Amino acid sequence: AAMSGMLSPELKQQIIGLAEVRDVFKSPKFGAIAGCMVTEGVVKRHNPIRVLRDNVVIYEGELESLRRFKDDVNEVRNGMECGIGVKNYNDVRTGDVIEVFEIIEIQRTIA
RNA sequence: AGGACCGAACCGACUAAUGUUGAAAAAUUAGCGGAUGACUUGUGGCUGGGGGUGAAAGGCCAAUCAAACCGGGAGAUAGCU
RNA sequence: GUGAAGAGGGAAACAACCCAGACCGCCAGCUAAGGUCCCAAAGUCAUGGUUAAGUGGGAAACGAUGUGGGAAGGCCCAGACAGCCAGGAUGUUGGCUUAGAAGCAGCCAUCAUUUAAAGAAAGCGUAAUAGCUCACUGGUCGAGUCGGCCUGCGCGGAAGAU
RNA sequence: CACAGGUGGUCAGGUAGAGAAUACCAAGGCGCUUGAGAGAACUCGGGUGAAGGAACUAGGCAAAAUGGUGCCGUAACUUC
RNA sequence: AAUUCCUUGUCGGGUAAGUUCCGACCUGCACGAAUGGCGUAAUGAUGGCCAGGCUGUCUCCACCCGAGACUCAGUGAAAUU
RNA sequence: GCUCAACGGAUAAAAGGUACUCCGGGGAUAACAGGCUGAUACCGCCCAAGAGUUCAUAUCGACGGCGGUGUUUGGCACCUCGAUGUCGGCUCAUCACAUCCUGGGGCUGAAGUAGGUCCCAAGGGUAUGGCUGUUCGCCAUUUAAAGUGGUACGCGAGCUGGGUUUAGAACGUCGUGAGACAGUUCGGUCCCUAUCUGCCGUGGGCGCUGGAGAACUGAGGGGGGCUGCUCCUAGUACGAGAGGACCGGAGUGGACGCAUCACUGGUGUUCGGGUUGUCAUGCCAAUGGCACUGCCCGGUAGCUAAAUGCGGAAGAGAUAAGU
RNA sequence: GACGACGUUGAUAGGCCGGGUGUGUAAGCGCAGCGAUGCGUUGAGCUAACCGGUACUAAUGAACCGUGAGGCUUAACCU
RNA sequence: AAUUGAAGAGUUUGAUCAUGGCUCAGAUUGAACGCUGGCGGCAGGCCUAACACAUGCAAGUCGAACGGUAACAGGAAGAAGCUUGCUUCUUUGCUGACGAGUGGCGGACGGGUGAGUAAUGUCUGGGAAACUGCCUGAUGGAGGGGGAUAACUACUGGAAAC
RNA sequence: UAGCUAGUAGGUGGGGUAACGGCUCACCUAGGCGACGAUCCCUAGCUGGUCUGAGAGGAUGACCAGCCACACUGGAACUGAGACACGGUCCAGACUCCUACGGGAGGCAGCAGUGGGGAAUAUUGCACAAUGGGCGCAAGCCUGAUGCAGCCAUGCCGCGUG
RNA sequence: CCCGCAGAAGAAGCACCGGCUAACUCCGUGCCAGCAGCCGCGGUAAUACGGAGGGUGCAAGCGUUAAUCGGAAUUACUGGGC
RNA sequence: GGCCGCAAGGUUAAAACUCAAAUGAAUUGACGGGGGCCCGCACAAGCGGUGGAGCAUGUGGUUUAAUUCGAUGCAACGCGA
RNA sequence: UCCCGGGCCUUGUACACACCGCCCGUCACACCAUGGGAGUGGGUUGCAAAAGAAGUAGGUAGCUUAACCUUCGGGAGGGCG
RNA sequence: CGCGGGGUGGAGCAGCCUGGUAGCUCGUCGGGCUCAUAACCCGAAGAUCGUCGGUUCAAAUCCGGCCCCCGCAACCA
RNA sequence: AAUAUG
Repeated sequence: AAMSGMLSPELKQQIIGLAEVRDVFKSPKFGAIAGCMVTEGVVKRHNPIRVLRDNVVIYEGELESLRRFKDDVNEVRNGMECGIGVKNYNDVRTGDVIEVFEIIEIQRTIA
């Protein structure tokens, strides 16, 4: 039992939401704000994201600020206009899609 | 000695309940603050409306005030009900 | 086009839907839409069929020997289809990047003998032999049998709060 | 309004008490202009309470509790 | 932080358990030196947090004493329609 | 001779705040809520590559599809702006079943115990705290289980006013400023005596066919329907072992409901006693008034819980899913 | 309102008599002490609504409302 | 005849002399560890946990204080299996002794420990206000009576202790 | 650590101890101790000696012997000449054992020995033959005091390994 | 304690050797691996490491470590400075 | 930590740890943008050049299959050659 | 007199791998011990209260009691509480 | 359509209303100073003066367009 | 006032 607990396995990396960004905006703090439109799922704040262009991943990271208008809501559903920005991401281009995914741990047993 | 301390009258009105066509168009009950001071109160006077006064809230100026009341312009105007 | 500015009849109720434009009066008749078992005025009318779900009387993808009708086809008294009595093999335990494989998640072709017929292949599935059953085939029984197409009406899918 | 409100000054008894507090009384003035019964709900204003003692709640709100004189004693901190 | 959006930041103390609180870090969205900065004894019907005591605030409400309600007699409203 | 560009040109010549506000109107037009719709959401299903040591469908499920429910996030502005008080809590519920537990059953990659998933089932039950105004959520510790929803995101002519759209003030930020923020921070009046409908109770009138007093048959309607742990069977079945039953029977609890005061207690200002201050009955003694019953100590009945008795069932009939 | 008991051929209520329960050694008097105070008399006095008895007082004889043989038709019995 | 004995070196600087610290040669220990290891004598041997303990033993002894037979060692008496010289088994405290009990004296010595205690302590040097078993010296009493008790019997409370 | 002391300092009277005394009370007086270190804090048994040193000193207090204190922790009394009692009594605390669950029993800082500490220190031995105690007239009994042996090179000293 | 029996038979290790400090060369390693009390050795001739030969000290003991004094006239009264 | 002070600070006064020296003075030599004295195309006073121009030669650099190796401030660069 | 190189004497010095020397501190990196540090968690101990086993000492109505006194009925004294 | 100030060499300027070979700084590449480097000193490279039309003897400087940068603007998930 | 530094 002591051994089984020791294990730390998370077996799920399922996407929480997938969104495409369009019409980039400029921000002083993060350097960029990429306007987005969520096509599927729900976008969340602290959940990690995977930025990819043409099926290959241009950049990776975890969201710092999710803001729509001046509301700055922590959650955005699908087919609702949304806004996004992140630190350490220099180049925003249209046509790419950002994939957000939640992280969960399955847990482990000994045998 | 003291805009000192506790505490009646006196002045002030923080909390709670009652009252909410009430007894009262802001009070009663049980608590509470100051209470020799920037204190309080009588009587009379002065400051008059785009003006007054204001330890300043746009409060107060006769049960009212982001401009009193009364009369007149006046049957203002109202593309509105 | 109707209402708005049109009442009336029907659609249970329901301006705008259907039928139809109210001059007034009558205790007449024939009709429109819509109906004809009763509530509620008129067929429990007549004739040929469908459904058995209360479908009708809300709801799809999709599923199913529900049932009605129709045009063709495969197999079959040299014995079909479904039962029952049997056989179920040899190259071959098949070479094999193989610990072990002798059919199987693996390997590859998928060829080749004996035979009425039996696949280097169908499986619940072993420590490996297997134990067992099936495709295929013999005997028994003796007349229909198998499942695609077109189409009527039904079935499940079908769970909401007074 | 015959209104639980407001309204300046003067007079200041006995006992207990520091006291014009407060209680009980003297002098004096009052029982407040609807009463009678019933003794349920429930509300208003009060008293008491087993055990637990803030678990209530936005919040110790409200209640409860502390409550006087003399002596002893009295911390952090300080502009002493 | 009366200032901090993300946010209940992260760390430590308190609690069985603390989005508040107390003490730090500093990534100060958006403190900053008389539109004053940071301390500060005393003081406050001041804001937030904690302990003791204390108790019908509560678990969970019971009884009792008054004034209404209730009945009878007299007088006799109201908003509304 | 006019970018009178707002271009059929109101002046030659004009920008703002109002939460200190005010007037006239509007559901012609927003916010709360209803309604329509169902994209979105939630839920169920169709195809099944693949995962599952083999094996699609024990349990999951790519790539895509088709519905349901009216339930979140939205759309529209149809009801109400000569007024429908908005978040939550408290109190009080009621219904739906896509069932959290208990009851029944299939499959299981179901040994047993304990689970997974799906069907049938709404009778009953379905936690108290810490922090935050919060619902929610996180955390602590319980419980057989701490269901998911409707009901104007139930419920203010019932309560709360902490959140949040007033009037004070301040910080941060924005503007030159008045001020502003869907950014915080402190403080900040919750009216209404019930005609009708409804319900909880309790009466009067009349009828039921001559009138009257009793006892009933029971159409119909309501209440109740919860469950742990322990022991025996049995340390038996099962299982390598650890561990550990079904079926059936016997005890004792938690919550809830009804009754009751006999006990154990509370109350007990109508009973007795102690005692502070004062006045009075001439005074002493002994009593009485008043001061929250003056303050206290005990306590008769009655009422009542924390107190002690009992209940939920068994059995019968027809069935759901299943066999 | 109703509902239950009883109204003199009477225990309905109040009182009364006894008992219980409650409080817990009254008042008076005597004794001891200077006095407060104690002690004996004495578990005394007093005691609501409770328990068991008792007509002592009050529930008097009457009126009021309510009636006087109870429809028609048919069937089965009976003169 | 008897507390008759005194060592230095290395290192600061390019080198030198002072000042000055550090380091080493000596002896010693209630020692340990590392490696090795023949015998003997004497002495030493939980310095930390004053941390806690199994088991045996570490204080008993007097019959010459006293009532006593509970043990086995005799002697005595009796009854028997018999070998004619003995054993065997019940009586008797007659005795060598002695369980338990009353009494006397010792359990205040011996042994252990170094927790406390910076002075009711210790060491040293004085003092006066005391007692002191057993052991000694000195001068006299040891007269005469009474009422209890353990042990042991009769019961009874205990699981054991009592 | 510069101020510390109410029985505190002294007296009188009473009680108290075997004995002087604030030893312990009543009353009276305001003194007592302290810079020559009171009080408080930290550490520690002291001494003959041990070790070192030429000496003076320094460090040290095993074994041996004297004195003191302590006996699981805390507190108190009894018996007795002597104990405010190591293996005695009671009470309380912690701990362990026995139990019929009502209640009892136990204290290695004695000798051996074990757990545990730590770098590390011992045989659950033999004998009362001796020496010194206890009791007794004595025999004699008891004596983990003592005398001996075992163990380890721990130290000192002698000898061998030619 | 004494007598007899058999036979060199049964019995020597440890530190250290750069100076202090008695006692040296070679080989290997090459600021590597290690030594060390102090000052210091080793980066390709190491008497300083490791091994070997030789040697010195000491002996059932030998070293290291810890402990106290001495040296330390460096708490100095004896017996020092400013 | 105590005392003193309005403050700044004073006063009394450690330990852990770390280094193997620190310091004093003196000597020789070097150096000084220390002083004196003194010499040399060292400067001054002159004359003619280099650095530019074209070429030669040596070097570095670059490049290359090799551009052999060595010389590098004066004291290497028509150097060894 | 000035620049460069050199000699002699004298002077200063923290240079003696000899001024191309030596050498200070912030800051950045790593390690070590230590101070302050909201408080937490122990030891020991002062002061002011609570508590009162066992035992001893005092005071005792009650219960009980072989030795001694007696008028034989009980005392004196003891113990238990 | 909407304000400011500027365009010169690699970068930033001066030369402007005062119209005749465009000079002044940092960089660039050399040289000098030093034992050497930093620093400093002597020097050379380096241009349609934004781009055009106007205008003039010759316009860098003269006007207006095209155009660009900055300024505040005004935007600012 | 001419210069660090190595």
